[PDB]
Amino acid sequence: MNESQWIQKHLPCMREANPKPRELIRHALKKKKRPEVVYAMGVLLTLGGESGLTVEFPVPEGKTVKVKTLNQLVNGMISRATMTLYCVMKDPPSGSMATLMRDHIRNWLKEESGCQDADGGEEKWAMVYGMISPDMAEEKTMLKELKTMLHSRMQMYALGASSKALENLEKAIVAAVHRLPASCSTEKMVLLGYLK
Repeated sequence: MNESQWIQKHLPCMREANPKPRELIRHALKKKKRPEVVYAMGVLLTLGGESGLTVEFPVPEGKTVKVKTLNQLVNGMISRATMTLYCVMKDPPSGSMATLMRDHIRNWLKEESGCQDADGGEEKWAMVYGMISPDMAEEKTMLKELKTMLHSRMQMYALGASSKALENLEKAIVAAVHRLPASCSTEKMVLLGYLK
Protein backbone atom coordinates (compact mmCIF):
# COMPACT_ATOMS: atom_id res chain seq x y z
CA MET A 1 0.00 0.00 0.00
CA ASN A 2 0.92 3.60 -0.88
CA GLU A 3 2.86 2.97 -4.07
CA SER A 4 4.50 6.42 -4.24
CA GLN A 5 6.16 6.06 -0.86
CA TRP A 6 6.99 2.47 -1.71
CA ILE A 7 8.66 3.57 -4.95
CA GLN A 8 10.55 6.37 -3.23
CA LYS A 9 11.74 4.20 -0.32
CA HIS A 10 12.98 1.43 -2.61
CA LEU A 11 14.08 3.14 -5.82
CA PRO A 12 16.53 5.86 -4.61
CA CYS A 13 16.66 7.83 -7.90
CA MET A 14 12.89 8.40 -7.46
CA ARG A 15 13.17 10.38 -4.21
CA GLU A 16 14.02 13.47 -6.33
CA ALA A 17 10.56 13.36 -7.82
CA ASN A 18 7.43 15.08 -6.68
CA PRO A 19 5.56 12.27 -4.82
CA LYS A 20 2.46 12.38 -7.05
CA PRO A 21 1.83 9.39 -9.39
CA ARG A 22 2.06 11.28 -12.72
CA GLU A 23 4.99 13.37 -11.50
CA LEU A 24 6.95 10.23 -10.71
CA ILE A 25 6.21 9.04 -14.26
CA ARG A 26 7.20 12.35 -15.90
CA HIS A 27 10.30 12.38 -13.73
CA ALA A 28 11.64 8.90 -14.59
CA LEU A 29 10.93 9.34 -18.31
CA LYS A 30 12.88 12.68 -18.27
CA LYS A 31 15.78 10.92 -16.47
CA LYS A 32 15.63 8.33 -19.31
CA LYS A 33 15.75 5.23 -17.09
CA ARG A 34 15.36 1.81 -18.75
CA PRO A 35 11.86 1.65 -20.31
CA GLU A 36 10.96 -1.52 -18.35
CA VAL A 37 11.33 0.25 -14.97
CA VAL A 38 9.21 3.32 -15.80
CA TYR A 39 6.44 1.14 -17.20
CA ALA A 40 6.63 -1.16 -14.12
CA MET A 41 6.13 1.87 -11.88
CA GLY A 42 3.12 2.72 -14.06
CA VAL A 43 1.57 -0.72 -13.48
CA LEU A 44 2.37 -0.64 -9.79
CA LEU A 45 0.66 2.77 -9.54
CA THR A 46 -2.48 1.79 -11.53
CA LEU A 47 -2.95 -1.45 -9.55
CA GLY A 48 -2.77 0.81 -6.48
CA GLY A 49 -5.69 3.01 -7.47
CA GLU A 50 -4.53 5.45 -10.14
CA SER A 51 -6.77 5.48 -13.19
CA GLY A 52 -5.32 7.13 -16.31
CA LEU A 53 -1.54 6.87 -16.33
CA THR A 54 -1.70 5.41 -19.85
CA VAL A 55 -1.51 8.80 -21.68
CA GLU A 56 1.72 9.53 -19.80
CA PHE A 57 3.44 6.70 -21.65
CA PRO A 58 4.83 6.52 -25.19
CA VAL A 59 2.90 3.83 -27.06
CA PRO A 60 5.40 0.99 -27.71
CA GLU A 61 5.92 -0.98 -30.96
CA GLY A 62 3.94 -4.09 -31.96
CA LYS A 63 0.62 -5.87 -31.40
CA THR A 64 -1.37 -4.63 -28.39
CA VAL A 65 -2.02 -8.03 -26.67
CA LYS A 66 -4.06 -8.40 -23.45
CA VAL A 67 -2.61 -9.47 -20.10
CA LYS A 68 -4.82 -11.49 -17.77
CA THR A 69 -2.57 -13.98 -16.05
CA LEU A 70 0.65 -13.73 -14.10
CA ASN A 71 1.80 -16.16 -16.85
CA GLN A 72 1.31 -13.80 -19.80
CA LEU A 73 2.85 -11.01 -17.75
CA VAL A 74 6.01 -12.95 -16.85
CA ASN A 75 6.58 -14.23 -20.41
CA GLY A 76 5.77 -10.89 -22.00
CA MET A 77 8.49 -9.38 -19.81
CA ILE A 78 11.14 -11.51 -21.56
CA SER A 79 11.47 -9.54 -24.83
CA ARG A 80 8.38 -7.35 -24.82
CA ALA A 81 8.30 -5.96 -21.28
CA THR A 82 7.20 -2.41 -22.15
CA MET A 83 4.32 -3.50 -24.35
CA THR A 84 3.06 -6.07 -21.87
CA LEU A 85 3.34 -3.60 -18.96
CA TYR A 86 1.62 -0.91 -20.95
CA CYS A 87 -1.14 -3.37 -21.74
CA VAL A 88 -1.57 -4.15 -18.05
CA MET A 89 -2.09 -0.42 -17.30
CA LYS A 90 -4.44 0.07 -20.22
CA ASP A 91 -6.71 -2.88 -19.30
CA PRO A 92 -5.87 -3.75 -15.62
CA PRO A 93 -6.69 -7.07 -13.94
CA SER A 94 -8.75 -7.43 -10.77
CA GLY A 95 -9.04 -9.41 -7.56
CA SER A 96 -6.46 -12.05 -6.74
CA MET A 97 -4.70 -11.82 -10.11
CA ALA A 98 -4.18 -8.09 -9.59
CA THR A 99 -2.57 -8.94 -6.23
CA LEU A 100 -0.23 -11.55 -7.82
CA MET A 101 0.77 -9.15 -10.56
CA ARG A 102 1.27 -6.41 -8.00
CA ASP A 103 3.61 -8.51 -5.84
CA HIS A 104 5.38 -9.67 -9.00
CA ILE A 105 6.10 -6.15 -10.29
CA ARG A 106 7.01 -4.84 -6.82
CA ASN A 107 9.36 -7.76 -6.31
CA TRP A 108 10.76 -7.22 -9.80
CA LEU A 109 11.37 -3.52 -9.12
CA LYS A 110 13.03 -4.29 -5.77
CA GLU A 111 15.39 -7.11 -6.77
CA GLU A 112 15.96 -7.39 -10.55
CA SER A 113 15.45 -3.98 -12.20
CA GLY A 114 18.82 -2.65 -11.04
CA CYS A 115 17.01 0.51 -10.04
CA GLN A 116 17.10 -0.30 -6.29
CA ASP A 117 20.85 0.09 -5.75
CA ALA A 118 22.04 3.57 -4.70
CA ASP A 119 23.94 5.92 -7.07
CA GLY A 120 27.14 4.18 -8.21
CA GLY A 121 29.64 6.16 -10.26
CA GLU A 122 32.06 8.99 -9.48
CA GLU A 123 29.55 11.11 -7.49
CA LYS A 124 29.53 8.27 -4.92
CA TRP A 125 33.22 8.44 -4.00
CA ALA A 126 33.33 12.24 -3.90
CA MET A 127 30.31 12.17 -1.61
CA VAL A 128 31.79 9.70 0.85
CA TYR A 129 35.01 11.71 0.58
CA GLY A 130 33.31 14.94 1.73
CA MET A 131 32.43 13.10 4.93
CA ILE A 132 35.90 13.03 6.52
CA SER A 133 37.17 16.63 7.05
CA PRO A 134 33.93 17.71 8.71
CA ASP A 135 34.95 14.73 10.85
CA MET A 136 37.92 15.94 12.77
CA ALA A 137 40.33 13.94 10.70
CA GLU A 138 43.22 15.66 12.39
CA GLU A 139 42.60 13.27 15.33
CA LYS A 140 45.50 10.94 16.15
CA THR A 141 43.83 8.52 13.89
CA MET A 142 43.80 6.21 10.87
CA LEU A 143 40.40 7.59 9.86
CA LYS A 144 42.48 10.26 8.17
CA GLU A 145 44.04 7.46 6.09
CA LEU A 146 40.52 6.62 4.81
CA LYS A 147 40.23 10.15 3.39
CA THR A 148 43.71 9.67 1.79
CA MET A 149 42.47 6.39 0.26
CA LEU A 150 39.29 8.04 -0.93
CA HIS A 151 41.35 10.93 -2.28
CA SER A 152 43.61 8.52 -4.23
CA ARG A 153 40.52 6.73 -5.60
CA MET A 154 39.12 9.96 -7.04
CA GLN A 155 42.60 10.87 -8.18
CA MET A 156 43.21 7.46 -9.83
CA TYR A 157 40.10 7.73 -11.98
CA ALA A 158 41.20 11.10 -13.41
CA LEU A 159 44.78 9.87 -13.99
CA GLY A 160 43.47 7.01 -16.12
CA ALA A 161 43.83 3.86 -13.96
CA SER A 162 42.05 0.72 -15.08
CA SER A 163 38.74 -0.43 -13.69
CA LYS A 164 40.60 -3.42 -12.15
CA ALA A 165 43.06 -1.12 -10.32
CA LEU A 166 40.16 1.15 -9.25
CA GLU A 167 38.30 -1.93 -7.99
CA ASN A 168 41.18 -3.18 -5.81
CA LEU A 169 41.24 0.21 -4.06
CA GLU A 170 37.42 0.05 -3.60
CA LYS A 171 37.75 -3.38 -2.00
CA ALA A 172 40.52 -2.04 0.30
CA ILE A 173 38.35 0.99 1.25
CA VAL A 174 35.37 -1.18 2.18
CA ALA A 175 37.85 -3.37 4.04
CA ALA A 176 39.25 -0.43 6.01
CA VAL A 177 35.76 0.80 6.97
CA HIS A 178 34.83 -2.60 8.41
CA ARG A 179 38.10 -2.65 10.36
CA LEU A 180 37.15 0.63 12.10
CA PRO A 181 36.67 0.39 15.90
CA ALA A 182 33.37 -0.37 17.69
CA SER A 183 33.11 3.25 18.86
CA CYS A 184 32.37 4.00 15.17
CA SER A 185 29.32 1.69 15.20
CA THR A 186 26.80 4.10 13.61
CA GLU A 187 29.43 5.70 11.35
CA LYS A 188 30.30 2.21 10.05
CA MET A 189 26.83 1.09 8.91
CA VAL A 190 26.26 4.55 7.34
CA LEU A 191 29.44 4.32 5.27
CA LEU A 192 28.67 0.68 4.48
CA GLY A 193 25.20 1.82 3.43
CA TYR A 194 26.63 4.07 0.68
CA LEU A 195 29.19 1.61 -0.68
CA LYS A 196 27.28 -1.67 -0.12
